[PDB]
Amino acid sequence: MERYESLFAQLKERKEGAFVPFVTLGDPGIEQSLKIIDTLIEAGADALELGIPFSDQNATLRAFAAGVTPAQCFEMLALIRQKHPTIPIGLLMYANLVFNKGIDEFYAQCEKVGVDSVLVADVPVEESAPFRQAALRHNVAPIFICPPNADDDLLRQIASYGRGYTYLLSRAGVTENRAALPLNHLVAKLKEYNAAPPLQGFGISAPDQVKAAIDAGAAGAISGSAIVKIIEQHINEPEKMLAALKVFVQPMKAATRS
Repeated sequence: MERYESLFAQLKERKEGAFVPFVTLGDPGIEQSLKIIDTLIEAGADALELGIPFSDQNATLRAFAAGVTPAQCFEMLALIRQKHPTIPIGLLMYANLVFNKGIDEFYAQCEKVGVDSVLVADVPVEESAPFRQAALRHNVAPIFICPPNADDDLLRQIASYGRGYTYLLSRAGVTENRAALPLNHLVAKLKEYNAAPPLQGFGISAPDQVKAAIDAGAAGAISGSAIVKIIEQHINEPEKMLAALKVFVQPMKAATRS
């Protein structure tokens, strides 16, 4: 019962970084989204970063209310867990949905469907207590974003608070008084303070970029835009969309090996 931990030990032993693709659950549809995720895994994904969309009695237009509901998202999440029992599953989201459902209740449902971690992107690390507590109470790993221009205090806070993995923001992600430092420095400090293994994210869409992150010491990499662009390119060709996704994922994953 430590999916990230188990995963990172297996990867390290094999001298490999982790490739973590990101997709928004339900895009472009529920059935196709599940197939997209299976193809990602079959192609070499070590863990998943899944976005959970949110936007809210009396209807108006089908296009207004349009969207996959949060209940449908957890349902999906449970099927994914059922088909792939050991793959680390992490959610990426904003707080409103968490606030909507209720803090404790939201993490309680993450634990029921087998979600391993949660990154509420818009929550400052200083105002994270209610989220951390809910996370640990339901055996979910609370995730924090480490900015590349973080001072030593923030690095320490993130190191003692995070579990599972630390989300390391690339230099391209910033923007502004303290300069954005090189990945190598941050990786070294995080290790120094015993932070959870770092996964780098933002702007990483090519094999050479993934290789550079792992050579700099990152435990892995995350990528989203390239997958979004592939979906849109074959939005009308579902099967062709899958083949094209497998073609993108293999080189990215290969680049994590040495």
